[PDB]
Amino acid sequence: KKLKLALAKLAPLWKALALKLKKA
Repeated sequence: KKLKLALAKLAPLWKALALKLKKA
């Protein structure tokens, strides 16, 4: 919990790269 979910909060990096991963 207090090391990963507290890192970048919503982890924007894993949301931006997930955009393409969600497509192709």
